Amino acid sequence: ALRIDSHQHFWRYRAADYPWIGAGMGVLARDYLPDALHPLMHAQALGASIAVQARAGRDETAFLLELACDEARIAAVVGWEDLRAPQLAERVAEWRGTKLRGFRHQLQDEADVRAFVDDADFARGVAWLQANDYVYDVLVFERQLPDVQAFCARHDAHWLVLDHAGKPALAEFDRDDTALARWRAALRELAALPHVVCKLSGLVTEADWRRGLRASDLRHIEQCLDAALDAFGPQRLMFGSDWPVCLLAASYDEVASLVERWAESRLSAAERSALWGGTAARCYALP
Ligand SMILES: [Zn+2]
Ligand SMILES: [Zn+2]
Ligand SMILES: [Zn+2]
Ligand SMILES: [Zn+2]
Repeated sequence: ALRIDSHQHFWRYRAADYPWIGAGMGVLARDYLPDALHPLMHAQALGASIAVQARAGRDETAFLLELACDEARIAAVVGWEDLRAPQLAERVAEWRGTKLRGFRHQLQDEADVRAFVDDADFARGVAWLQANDYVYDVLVFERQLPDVQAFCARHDAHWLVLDHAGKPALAEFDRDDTALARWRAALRELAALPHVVCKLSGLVTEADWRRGLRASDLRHIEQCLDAALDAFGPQRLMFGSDWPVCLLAASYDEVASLVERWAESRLSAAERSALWGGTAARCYALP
């Protein structure tokens, strides 16, 4: 039974190359490389991780695959390509033989997510990915979930992974008594598709981390974990740390422990084994 952190990032920091790292995120404005990640996974008895593109550009893919090439603690890479380019097939061929297992576009930052995913060229690209057993990670804000519903139903030839449980507006749960229900309804609509699975990661950072995580935030996160479990089922949940991004809000140990405590309560031993690497292993085709 593999134990896998299914979602983390690496980078040599350069401000202009990571526009999403902005004011007040000083902790991220430095290098994070596999050597810093190792002890963190060691403490959680995690054996290997999956490195996910942290910026747009083929060079990010090159970078991650270089880090990964001969490092056993990196089991796969989720890269970046322009999926709308007709040259997509020839460019991906450059990564043949490698640990590349999937792709991700930062849909959340698009101005018209729905127009973007429904685009005929992008659609053609995602269809090619699926025809070739590449996973596609879906990264959207909670409000954008209905915008990708038709896109996820359409692309059903291979696994789609919903990143960060679709980012519930955790900071709003006490101001907005519709926030949890709205997201749960959309989550359920996606989870009804058998080829879509869910990453349980990136939750601490949807809370109001600038003020500091509080006990109420942890309770809301458990409500989201419970809703994810109900909608997806225990065999379609995948742990990820979202390190180093999670450091805005919590330590790696804190991120794993809150999932661990929740899992000991809700899941059987075999289901925990799925959560902690079994599901990532089968969906990303890990050895
Ligand atoms: Zn070790
Ligand atoms: Zn190599
Ligand atoms: Zn296939
Ligand atoms: Zn991430």
